[PDB]
Amino acid sequence: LLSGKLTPAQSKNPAKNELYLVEGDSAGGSAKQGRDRKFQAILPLRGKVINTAKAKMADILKNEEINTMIYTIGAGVGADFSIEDANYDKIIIMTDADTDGAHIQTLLLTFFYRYMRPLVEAGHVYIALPPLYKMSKGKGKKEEVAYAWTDGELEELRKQFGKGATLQRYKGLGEMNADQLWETTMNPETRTLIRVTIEDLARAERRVNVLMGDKVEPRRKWIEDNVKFTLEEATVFHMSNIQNMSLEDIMGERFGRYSKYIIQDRALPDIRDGLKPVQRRILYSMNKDSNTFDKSYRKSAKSVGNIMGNFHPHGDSSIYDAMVRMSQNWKNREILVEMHGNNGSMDGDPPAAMRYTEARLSEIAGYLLQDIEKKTVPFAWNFDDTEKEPTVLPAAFPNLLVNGSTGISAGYATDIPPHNLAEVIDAAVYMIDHPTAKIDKLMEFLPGPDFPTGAIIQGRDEIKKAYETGKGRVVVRSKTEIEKLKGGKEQIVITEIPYEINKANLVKKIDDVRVNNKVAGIAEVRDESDRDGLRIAIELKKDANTELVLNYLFKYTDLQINYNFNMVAIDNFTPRQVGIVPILSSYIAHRREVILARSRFDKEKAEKRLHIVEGLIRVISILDEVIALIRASENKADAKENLKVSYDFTEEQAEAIVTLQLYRLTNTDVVVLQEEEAELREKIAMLAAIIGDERTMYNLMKKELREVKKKFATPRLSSLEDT
Amino acid sequence: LLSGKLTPAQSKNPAKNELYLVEGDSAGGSAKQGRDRKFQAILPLRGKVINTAKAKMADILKNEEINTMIYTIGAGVGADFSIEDANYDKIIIMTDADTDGAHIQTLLLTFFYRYMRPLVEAGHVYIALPPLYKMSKGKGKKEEVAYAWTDGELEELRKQFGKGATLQRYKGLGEMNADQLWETTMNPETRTLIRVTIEDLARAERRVNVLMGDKVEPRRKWIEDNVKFTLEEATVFHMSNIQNMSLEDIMGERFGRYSKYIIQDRALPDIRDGLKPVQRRILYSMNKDSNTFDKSYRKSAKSVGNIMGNFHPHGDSSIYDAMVRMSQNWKNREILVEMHGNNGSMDGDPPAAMRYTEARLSEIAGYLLQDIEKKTVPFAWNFDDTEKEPTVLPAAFPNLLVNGSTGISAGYATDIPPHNLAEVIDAAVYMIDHPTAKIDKLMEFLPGPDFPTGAIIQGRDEIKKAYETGKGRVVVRSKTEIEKLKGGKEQIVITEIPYEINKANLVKKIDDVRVNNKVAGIAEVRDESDRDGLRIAIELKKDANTELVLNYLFKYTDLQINYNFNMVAIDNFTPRQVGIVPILSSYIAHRREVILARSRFDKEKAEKRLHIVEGLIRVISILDEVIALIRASENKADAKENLKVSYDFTEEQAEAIVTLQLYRLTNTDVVVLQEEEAELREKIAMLAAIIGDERTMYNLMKKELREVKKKFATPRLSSLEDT
DNA sequence: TGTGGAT
DNA sequence: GGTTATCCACA
DNA sequence: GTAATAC
DNA sequence: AACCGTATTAC
Ligand SMILES: Nc1nc(-n2cc(C(=O)O)c(=O)c3cc(F)c(N4CC(O)C4)c(Cl)c32)c(F)cc1F
Ligand SMILES: Nc1nc(-n2cc(C(=O)O)c(=O)c3cc(F)c(N4CC(O)C4)c(Cl)c32)c(F)cc1F
Ligand SMILES: [Cl-]
Ligand SMILES: [Cl-]
Ligand SMILES: [K+]
Ligand SMILES: [K+]
Ligand SMILES: [K+]
Ligand SMILES: [K+]
Ligand SMILES: [K+]
Ligand SMILES: [K+]
Ligand SMILES: [K+]
Ligand SMILES: [K+]
Ligand SMILES: [Mg+2]
Ligand SMILES: [Mg+2]
Ligand SMILES: [Mg+2]
Ligand SMILES: [Mg+2]
Repeated sequence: LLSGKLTPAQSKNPAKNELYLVEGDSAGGSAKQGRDRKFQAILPLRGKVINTAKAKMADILKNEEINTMIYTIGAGVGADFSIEDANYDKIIIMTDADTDGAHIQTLLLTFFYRYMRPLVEAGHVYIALPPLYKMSKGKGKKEEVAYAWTDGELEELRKQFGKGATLQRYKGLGEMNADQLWETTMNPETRTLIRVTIEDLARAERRVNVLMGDKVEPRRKWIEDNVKFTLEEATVFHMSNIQNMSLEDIMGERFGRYSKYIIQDRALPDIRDGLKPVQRRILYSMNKDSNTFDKSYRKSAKSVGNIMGNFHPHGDSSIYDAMVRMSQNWKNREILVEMHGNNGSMDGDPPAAMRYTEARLSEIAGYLLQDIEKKTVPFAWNFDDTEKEPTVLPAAFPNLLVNGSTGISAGYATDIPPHNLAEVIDAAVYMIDHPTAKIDKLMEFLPGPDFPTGAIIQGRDEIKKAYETGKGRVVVRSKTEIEKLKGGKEQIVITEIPYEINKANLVKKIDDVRVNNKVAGIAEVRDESDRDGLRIAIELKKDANTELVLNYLFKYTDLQINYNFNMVAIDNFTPRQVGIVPILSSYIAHRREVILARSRFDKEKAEKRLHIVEGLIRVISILDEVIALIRASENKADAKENLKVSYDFTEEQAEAIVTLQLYRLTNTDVVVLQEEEAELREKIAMLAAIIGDERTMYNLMKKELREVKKKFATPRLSSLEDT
Repeated sequence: LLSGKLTPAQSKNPAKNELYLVEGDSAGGSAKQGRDRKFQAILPLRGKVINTAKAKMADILKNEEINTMIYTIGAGVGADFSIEDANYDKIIIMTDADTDGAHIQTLLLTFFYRYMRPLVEAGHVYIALPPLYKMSKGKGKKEEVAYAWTDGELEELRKQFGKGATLQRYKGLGEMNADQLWETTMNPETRTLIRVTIEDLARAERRVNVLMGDKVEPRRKWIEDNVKFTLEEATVFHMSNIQNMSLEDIMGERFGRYSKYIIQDRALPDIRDGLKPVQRRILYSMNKDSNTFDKSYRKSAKSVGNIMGNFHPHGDSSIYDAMVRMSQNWKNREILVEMHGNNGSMDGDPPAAMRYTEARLSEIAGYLLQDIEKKTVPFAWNFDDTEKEPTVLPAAFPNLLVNGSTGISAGYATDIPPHNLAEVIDAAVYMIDHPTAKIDKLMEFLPGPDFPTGAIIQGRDEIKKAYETGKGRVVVRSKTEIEKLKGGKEQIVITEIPYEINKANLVKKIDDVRVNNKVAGIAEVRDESDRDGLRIAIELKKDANTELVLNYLFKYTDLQINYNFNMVAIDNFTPRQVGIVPILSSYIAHRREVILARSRFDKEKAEKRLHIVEGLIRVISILDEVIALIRASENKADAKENLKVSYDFTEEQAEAIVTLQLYRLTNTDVVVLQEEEAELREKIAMLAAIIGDERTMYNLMKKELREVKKKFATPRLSSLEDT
């Protein structure tokens, strides 16, 4: 039992019986509770189903998921498939109406297309369509509720019953009671299915192969040609009852949805702040709840739950793991999260679960969020429109290069290594002064990656290649040294190992060399590392060739590796392969937007204030007259009107005056107000200049970047060699 | 298979090596990272370890946990045990410094006492002792590393720089980095151990048996005699270095701590609101965050995380399960939580995890929390003194009987069944009017339990026994009926089953009767239930004695069971076996406290306001003088002083006047103020009367209880017979 | 054997 | 997301 | 055969 | 709390 368990129908009836294939055991539960057991069976699917186009045939029939699905249908597969031996008249695929749901449908259809074709062409495979929306009228036991799949139906409901009704946007099947699920999706009389058909065998074949086959480039090409990254889509105005659709159209619509989503909004970083959406949300949410470096740590489970509740509609598993990674300093050059407890190690042993650990933002993460409160960055509504979230962070340092990013999307992947903050900033500052700067010059400031794990990087020519094209291959090699021993014996001591390499497996792989005697002369392998340093010790036998051994180990173990740059990121909504120049130029452009926006915000504040202060200065000279005036008025409105009519204060000033507390009349110091007036006028001038002159703005940009480097700069860790 | 895995020391050295036995794999991780691997081994323990006194040797060595612990020490067990074959000189037990930690230590010591005695008396078992406190990582720029085990040591640390920098209270090992853990508790040079010794074999034997043996009554007696339920404790001035302690004293100190905690603060309900701490926290936290019945549902994971982060220092597993239970209407007579999604069923299939579901408080749960904002109920500080939490809820209905409670503590257990709200309130109302009311009379209003699952309760005489003494045994029997069929055949149709019985297992157990043919004449068993009703059908064969079958099924399946009342609850911090009379009288006494407290609160508001209004009325008559006065003052303080000195306003009035907005000086309408003054005086009179006359107060109490009954009353579900 | 808050 | 253990009391 | 967000 | 599967890309 690696596969979900079948809950059968009460009877045997191939004419009528239906097999529901449900996304996840939990919804499988609800389905089992909500069904009509006389003729409806339930088989839950455990997450993502094997790609039957990519994988072998051997392996496909080692997949318990598949075998229990074959068995259950009771008609074998492929070669011998007999439709008259089927146990159900209908196979209904029921997933969340979200992207990952779309992906599962895709994966299943390419199973049935490739191994149970007669079933598909006989019109016996369907997609169940859960509702997207629920409208609720009153409260308590006077609730009242209806459902809607399109935006047009939803608009029709706003009349039907409105005048204070509210709306739930379903994010999955997991938010539905079994009776809700029956009424909308499982009841023959009221459900809405789509019947999958094959209109053209040729077009369907080609369509399945391009989207699901092991060849990446056709699929990428397809994505570039079909998905509009820049735009929105509009949902299929579903027809109540059955609706036919071609396998071709389904596969295209579904895979398109999924591709786009996991490109834009999962696996690939934004070119400006170098964050994936999950990471952005972790930081924003934590920041918003004041979980910052200067304040107490806060239980990880709390942070995670708020992230999941307010921003990120996905498993806690994913969120926590991401948050953990941001805290591991052997993975990030500048950690964005501090976390008390067991957050793993280089040995790759599992971190404590969120119930154990506690966490806060690091100091430098502060700087990613700097000036977010000042309308510096575009915000969007979250999934249930309760709350706005940033689409990108201000990013007062260029985090994409500094911490890098690895990911795997559809049609694209990324591997950007980390860099030294100070070097990166030196580069950015040069580029601010020299927009057309080329790679050779930039590489005087930014010579290459700087891994948190240190070690030796070799391959100047390929570093340059990578910085030009986004791709290159470099060599990363462990830092070693020899120690003499009693007996006329040596030992090799490793003190730094290559990025992304699991220490405990490295040590094991090395000891396999000894055990199998692949190279002569290894006495014993011992991991001697501790909380104060990395130290692997390879004790050699008496007079064995130290250099023969060390060379063998570099060659045939991960004591030395190749790192491959594949620098891909999201620029204007679309994925893009990019070198240093696009990266740095995008960052600069972004900081420009931030600073301008910041300065417009701060200037409006100072303006509004100065206008008040100008009025208060006047008031003082006529204080008694103003009191008499207010006293002689009828009410708040009347008083303001008289202040305007009689002394030409503005509405804004009049409001300020009239809302002053009585005790203010004691303090009547004009010069302190005049000093404030002065400093405001100065402040507005500085800010106006920035808005009004690109050079002034860019000089500020550079000033701030240097302040950051000054504060956070650290020595390089990885040494660079040329060959 | 099932037990934690040993991470060994680099070398073999029985003279020096140490085996750390660690509470949980996660802390096992930290320990493994923090240790000095040359001589320190690590074996994690997975939660609670088998009680080697209660369970009998055989099952004890089918316990993988124990076998891998025997194996690891390498000296066999029992009478074989050879100390010179041990692999370590020291066996160090390292748990959280919390109650469940204490419990683990207990369980382990009774293993080593009973099966490895020479090891204990050779002074080779130890307890690890992690710190309770830390003087802030958020204390400027850190450089603080300051830890403390007692309150006295903590007071000594308060004389460190930053004159008011902060304190972390460690709740477990999970909040410590591996280097923190080394420095405080694993490093020979700086750790503080307790060395376990046997000072008196006889006293130790007796002490272990009473606390750990299968006999409950000696243990209860021990608890009654030793645990001070109404007191605080005080820790040992621990000695830097080793400190010796007798097995006897350790077992007593540790088990005492655990017993007390799981009696008062885990498994047993409070007699007034009928809640366990976890349940109270769920409701308080959810209410505080406005997650109420009239507002939209909110992701379960979010709720849980906030509960865990602010109030309840225990696993999410426990919290969520408790929250789920509060939503299942076949477990609670009046559900306190509404939950969208798969929250289980009577078939006992597993609920969806908190990442799937969403939830809010039910309408009636509102009434448990009613007037919490009004200082009606004692609050305590939470574990990290950031926030106060209620020790009991106001409880505007008598939830203990209405929903009941089942639990298992140490020395005590509880089983209180649910009751019909209307009946319960009728009883309470009678008792308000008739304090000395006896059971016979009360049972005219409250005749017995009312299970949410319905069915038939038999045994009036035992119900009465239970209502007098707190114990009784009743019979709960499924609701059945016969249906005639075609071939001169009958079938038994069950429509309601007994409380706490899993339907799907019942159906299975019944079908096993058929399959094994234990009794003749069963044709087929069919669960025909659906989301609209429960319906099991037992089709009988032609001429089989349907009464012989039905009787066999009542006897030998859970189609009929015995329910045992064991009504135990917490009254003045101590556990107490109680009938209806203590229960109802405690509730009434509680509502009295609430209403008095409520009325004192509301009256203080009205008082403070009336005093303000009296002052404002005066001001108007002397408005010009008051302005001149303020104008002639120096500052806010000075103005108030002059208002007091010159016009005998109070501080409270003076503050109000001086903080008025200028536009208030328009108004000279005394009438509207006078009407408010009038209403306030009236309101205070009503409230004063309640505080000042028991009768008035109790009539209110009764009024409110009737309002509640009127609103929430539901027909009885369980029918009552006498057997 | 199995209830429900705990590890 | 299911599977697998223990504690505790009481029939 | 492995990285990291997802189911 | 560990153990167990999958998708997606590029060496
Ligand atoms: N039943 C279902 N489980 C999963 N699922 C979720 C995991 C997670 O949230 O981190 C996970 O780590 C995980 C590991 C597994 F090994 C795994 N396996 C299927 C078993 O046969 C092995 C599955 Cl399935 C896993 C799912 F995403 C959806 C499910 F319905
Ligand atoms: N490794 C550890 N696990 C647990 N633990 C925790 C559970 C929970 O928080 O809900 C749980 O449901 C659970 C079930 C188990 F079956 C179980 N088993 C021990 C295995 O051999 C089977 C264990 Cl251990 C369990 C622990 F509380 C502490 C741990 F270190
Ligand atoms: Cl087609
Ligand atoms: Cl002793
Ligand atoms: K068949
Ligand atoms: K850590
Ligand atoms: K190599
Ligand atoms: K003011
Ligand atoms: K539900
Ligand atoms: K029975
Ligand atoms: K005012
Ligand atoms: K007026
Ligand atoms: Mg989903
Ligand atoms: Mg996982
Ligand atoms: Mg603990
Ligand atoms: Mg569990």
